[PDB]
Amino acid sequence: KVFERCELARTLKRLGMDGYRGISLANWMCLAKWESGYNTRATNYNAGDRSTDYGTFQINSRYWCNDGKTPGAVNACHLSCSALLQDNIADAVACAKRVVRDPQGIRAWVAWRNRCQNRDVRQYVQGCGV
Repeated sequence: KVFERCELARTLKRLGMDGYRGISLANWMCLAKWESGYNTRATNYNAGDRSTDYGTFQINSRYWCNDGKTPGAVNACHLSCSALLQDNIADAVACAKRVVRDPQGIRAWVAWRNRCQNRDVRQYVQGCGV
């Protein structure tokens, strides 16, 4: 599923993301835009290290979810990677909450650092009634 911006914004808000661990909803929206373009089916295999990023938030198979083919996988979210490719983003959201509970927080995502951090991200939530 490819979400429309405001549709995703209200969905995240209902899932308790606004201000989660100090992260504003606009930041979460900036991250999903750059990571997947709001597409829940998004997958990116990293040939250099044998891991794959899954879904909307492009969560990694080395530490967060299990796909059975990544060396040293940890499965911290205790989820099959398949769960992060569904139209229902409830699992991806619970897992993304778990990732940010680590020391680095939202900075765990380099893309956040490159395209969101210290930027005017108001536009991601503008007009969504959120």
